[PDB]
Amino acid sequence: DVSGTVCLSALPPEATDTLNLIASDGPFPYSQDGVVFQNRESVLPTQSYGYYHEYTVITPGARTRGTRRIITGEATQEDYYTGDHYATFSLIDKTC
Repeated sequence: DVSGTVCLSALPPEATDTLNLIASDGPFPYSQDGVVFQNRESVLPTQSYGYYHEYTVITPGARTRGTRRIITGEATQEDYYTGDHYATFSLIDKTC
């Protein structure tokens, strides 16, 4: 399931950074940025492998990549945020 919608302004500022980098094809901070998201628990709508790509949203103070990600879908109209490494997602509204 997708847990409603979230304004980009309501996300950490690092989420804006991630979206800017997604649009410019990098530079990405982590080697895994851009990898296909498998959606292996079917939390997001079912799509063929390659539909979804994942990108780290840097967590300040973290040692690892932390649990924040943006998952992109079709074109630039279907970006999801997860704060909990894929347990839940919300559709991002980049206009607010």
